[PDB]
Amino acid sequence: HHHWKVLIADDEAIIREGIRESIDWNEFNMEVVAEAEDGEEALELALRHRVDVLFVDLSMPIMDGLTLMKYAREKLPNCHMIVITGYDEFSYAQEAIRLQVDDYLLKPTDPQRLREVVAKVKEKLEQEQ
Repeated sequence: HHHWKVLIADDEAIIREGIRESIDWNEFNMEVVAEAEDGEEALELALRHRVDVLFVDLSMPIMDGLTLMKYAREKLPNCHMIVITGYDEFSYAQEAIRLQVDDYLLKPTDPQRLREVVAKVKEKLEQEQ
């Protein structure tokens, strides 16, 4: 049909570049249409592109990751959300459980773990179309 749109939101470029360049997003019928460095730009880019998949760092400047996911679950109610967390605030991901998160991503990440998360999301995405 058409590629599912992915947004990567993270306050460190080295993580956003690492995630985008780690997968053949095309193999999963996906494409990265946007990267964002703060939660405000991310919310705007998520609505601008009507993304289907959001990688979200729990910690973003200006507007933080949790606030972005509350907005994302409201304004893109079918979107699939993957939480990005460093080791030093893994605890905080529990606050996102109520927003229906598909998986949780420790950063930095290796490609086959990533491949696992992305293949899961593609499963759910196919389940509904």
